[PDB]
Order: sequence, then C-alpha cells, then structure tokens
Amino acid sequence: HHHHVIVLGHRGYSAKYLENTLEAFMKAIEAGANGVELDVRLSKDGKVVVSHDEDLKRLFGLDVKIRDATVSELKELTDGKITTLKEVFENVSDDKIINIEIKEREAADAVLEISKKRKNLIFSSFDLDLLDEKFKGTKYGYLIDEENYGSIENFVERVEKERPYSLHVPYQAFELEYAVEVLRSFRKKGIVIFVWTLNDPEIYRKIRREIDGVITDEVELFVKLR
Ligand code: NA
Repeated sequence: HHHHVIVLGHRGYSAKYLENTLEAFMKAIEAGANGVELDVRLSKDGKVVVSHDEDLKRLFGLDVKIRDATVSELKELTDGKITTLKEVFENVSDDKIINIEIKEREAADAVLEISKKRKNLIFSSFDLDLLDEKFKGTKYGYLIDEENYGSIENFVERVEKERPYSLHVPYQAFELEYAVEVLRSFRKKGIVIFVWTLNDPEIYRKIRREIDGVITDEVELFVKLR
C-alpha cells in the first residue's frame, strides 16, 4: 500500500493511441489518468499546435515543419490528426491536469494568453530561464536534463530563489543517493516532484515514496498500480 501519485499520460495514452492526438488524450482520461502531458509549438499563422517534433517526418513521413504550415495546412496533411491547444482544452475537463511542455520560446506568449481562462495547468520546459522570466504567477516545472541545471549547487540555489511549483526529473536521477537527498529537501519545502518518462513498474515501486507524480506512456498500468 502506497501514498497517492498523480498519473499523467505522456502525449496522452501514447502506448496504445497515436501520441499527442485528441484520441490519445481522451483515452488517458478514460483510463483514469489525473491528466496528460503534451508539447506545444507555433504554426506559420502563429497558432499553438500540439507536436513534440518540429516537423511531421517521424509520425507522418512528411518533410514539413510545423512553423512552415498553417494550422489548416497541417490538419490537411495529417488528415485531421494534429490538434491545437485550444482543441485540447475543449476536450479535456478542467478538473484534469494538463502539463504543457513549451518547446519554443516564441510560443510562450500565445500559450499564456489562451491559458488565462483555464485552471489545472502546469507549464514546463528545459528552458529554465524562460519559465523564470515569463511564467511567474503560474505553476511551472523545471524539466531537468544532463546539462541545463549547471551544477547541483547552482540548481539548489535556483530552486530556492525562484520557487518552481514542480521539478520534472528523469527517473534515472534516483540512482544517486545525493540526488535523492536533494530531491527530498525540495519536497520538504512543498515542491512537487514528477518523474518521466517511466514505463517500468519495478522502478516505479522502488521510487514511488519519493515522488508526487509520474509521466508515463502506460496509463492503465500505472493507474492500476495506485
Ligand atoms: Na490559467
């Protein structure tokens, strides 16, 4: 028996449905997720589109950049599968969490404007300065990679100074005892710890006492591990 962990579907229920589509997001919620994580970028016409990659090559085989096409053009090319942040909000209840990963600084102002009306959002990015500069007064979470945090000491200083709502850490961070200690110190201050992108239930069991949330492709699995 364990304490409760927020389960977010990584690009929706992406193990079973096409990542970052309305279907994937709706299916994550149907499967009992507390919410979803998704990725945002700008189209040519300056609209907020949901796409992890900057182009359509990996998922559609099309050498077309998101920023080079209008929303209408993108929908035509993907036969309607690509969606906008606006459309996600229309299809996911505001009792559910949406973790919006900002992939492009230039999308930030448009994302903030559309988000004004909507609660239960967490903005995240590997661009920590962007969050600190433009996302004050919202819930934001630092995404941590091998380089961006600088030194552990500098990262601790930053988190103390800026008070992010959450820290979104790779699950591999829990392999080092000092990292575990640092994260415990953050949590004791009320910072919410999410791990990503975790699909392995054994690793989850080992670390779940240390975390507040999990970002996973395997939504039903992790919901049933509650
Ligand atoms: Na809002």
